[PDB]
Amino acid sequence: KVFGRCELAAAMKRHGLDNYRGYSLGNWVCAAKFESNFNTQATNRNTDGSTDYGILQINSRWWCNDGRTPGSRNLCNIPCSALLSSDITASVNCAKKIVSDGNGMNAWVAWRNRCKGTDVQAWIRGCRL
Ligand code: PRO
Ligand SMILES: [Cl-]
Ligand SMILES: [Cl-]
Ligand SMILES: [Cl-]
Repeated sequence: KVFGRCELAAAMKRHGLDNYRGYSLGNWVCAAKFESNFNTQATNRNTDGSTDYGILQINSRWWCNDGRTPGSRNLCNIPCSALLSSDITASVNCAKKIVSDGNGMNAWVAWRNRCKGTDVQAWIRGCRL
């Protein structure tokens, strides 16, 4: 599913991401834009053989099981395919774990490089939230 901007903002808010670990909703929407272009089916192979899945490009080395990332963990206790669903619940639940891991949203390289310190409130402008 390719979410609309406000559509994703609303789903993220409903699932409790607005100000989760202190990060405003616009940060999460911005991260999703640059990680996946709001596409739940996005996948990207990493150099180490792991793969990133879903709207927030969650990695199989630590967070989900894809059956082809030797020595990996599955800290969110889910198949990586669950992160590609039109229902963002699994992605949100797992993202909450990631952002709590100590480095905040810096875990998302695209967020650090394209969102951090910018006017992220712009990402939810106009939305009926
Ligand atoms: O992420 C932000 O910018 C705001 C300020 C602290 C709580 N959320
Ligand atoms: Cl915001
Ligand atoms: Cl694996
Ligand atoms: Cl980047």
